Amino acid sequence: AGMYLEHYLDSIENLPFELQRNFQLMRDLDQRTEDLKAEIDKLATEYMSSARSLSSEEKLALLKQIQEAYGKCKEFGDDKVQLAMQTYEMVDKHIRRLDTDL
Amino acid sequence: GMYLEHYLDSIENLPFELQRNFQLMRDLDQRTEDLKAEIDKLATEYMSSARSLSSEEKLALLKQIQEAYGKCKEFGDDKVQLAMQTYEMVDKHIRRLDTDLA
Repeated sequence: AGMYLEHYLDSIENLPFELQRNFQLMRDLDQRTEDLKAEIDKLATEYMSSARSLSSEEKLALLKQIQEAYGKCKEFGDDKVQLAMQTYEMVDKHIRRLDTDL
Repeated sequence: GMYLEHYLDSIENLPFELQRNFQLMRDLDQRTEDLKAEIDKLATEYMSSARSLSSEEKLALLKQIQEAYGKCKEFGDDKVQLAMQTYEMVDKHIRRLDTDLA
């Protein structure tokens, strides 16, 4: 399964093209975490904007927002890590080939 | 990590640890941005010369792309672990503060 695409992507001539492809997916995932991180930063600034006590409901509402943004950040991290692994493995396969050739 | 965990879970330490985690996150982002710039430069290099490249030259360049991606994935694990820790720490407070959960 995934056989034909794999054999096609196996040829080193295709490596720089697939790399560029993966670099774009990454840049896309990066834009999303940059956005979430902007949201967290605004939340942090709200939270930090005063030293006056917050009643438990007002603090709760902030924390849920902060948490939710972090939960989405973590998922995107999962996606970047996977993609990084996959790019790493692709390049590694060619490296092992050159090594045995050398 | 009992004593630190107790510290991380103390109510008064929440704002400090939250902001600290955010800065940890910013540092990690700086590291991956830098690496991605390196990777883009190497890939751009590879793409523009790969037809006339010897095995040695192709290896030296792919090895750098691989190394850079390897570091990126590990910085990626760091961000993931950091987002999860932040998520879980805030979650304790959310459960405590929510009249339903506490």
